[PDB]
Amino acid sequence: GEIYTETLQQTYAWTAGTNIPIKIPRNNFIRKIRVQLIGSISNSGTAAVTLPSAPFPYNLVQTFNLSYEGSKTLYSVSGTGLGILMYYTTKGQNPAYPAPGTSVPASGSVNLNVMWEFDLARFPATMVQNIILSILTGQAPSGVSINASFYITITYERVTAQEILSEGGLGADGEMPLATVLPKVIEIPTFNVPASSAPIHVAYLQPGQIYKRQLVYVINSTSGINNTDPTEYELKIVRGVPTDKIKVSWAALQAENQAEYQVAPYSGASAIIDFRKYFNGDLDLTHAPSDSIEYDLALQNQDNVYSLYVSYVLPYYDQLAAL
Repeated sequence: GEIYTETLQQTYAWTAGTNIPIKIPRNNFIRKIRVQLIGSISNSGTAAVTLPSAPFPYNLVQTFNLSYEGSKTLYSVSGTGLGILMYYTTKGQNPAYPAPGTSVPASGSVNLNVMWEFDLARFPATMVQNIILSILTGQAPSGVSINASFYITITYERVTAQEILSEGGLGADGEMPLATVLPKVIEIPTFNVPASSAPIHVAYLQPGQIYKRQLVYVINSTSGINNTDPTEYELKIVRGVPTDKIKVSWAALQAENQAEYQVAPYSGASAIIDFRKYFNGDLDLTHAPSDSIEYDLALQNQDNVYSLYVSYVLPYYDQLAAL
């Protein structure tokens, strides 16, 4: 149907360590939600303050949680992970002011403008209840104060009953359209991954979803996300005859991202795995067994690993299989 965008009148002030539940209006089907943290950062001290390195300013939001009907989760990601995903998907153009390392003059301030977007495919919002975007804010960088608010912008699509019938109608339970694709973007951490020259097991991909791409970044206790500890990435099938599906160096992966996203790496410790580039289409594990596919890393130092999965699920997967 007709696609249009509008910005909610109600804004939400940024305060440290605060969980901000935002109700999303169900005016029509929703294709996406945009969040912009806009305002300023001030320094009332006597010396100029150098703002922190990456993942600032994205870590000014600790976590984003998008859910409906109380228990159904569309997104569960940190402000950092979603921000890095924005960096790549926007060819590094995503608004992220001020840049890491920016200086805030004594008795001065700098402009703040950070953006994040949630792709909801074409969510049948008019058919569900209580869509809530929860923003758990992060902490203020040392030596400064944050003076800003979150602006919410929604992209809708007016989907008529006629279009729905034309696209197969509703699914068996009559809850949503048959052709519904539900995003399932979840960030999963893995702490204390030991240094290794050969890739070691980080985690298994859970079945029940279709994997499109995986964003992986690593944190070093000294240099944070600005490190070059990862050297190799491996996606291996462990169930049955052990078989690697992906075995690449971090540099080669980042080179692939460069071509794909037309932008240099967010840092030496971040990379994206577009599964369709290694499988015929996306990695569909809807009915796959558990603990069958793992992703492994070779790290120069023992670090904490973060994996943000850009996946989706078909609520009526089976029915659609008919064709």
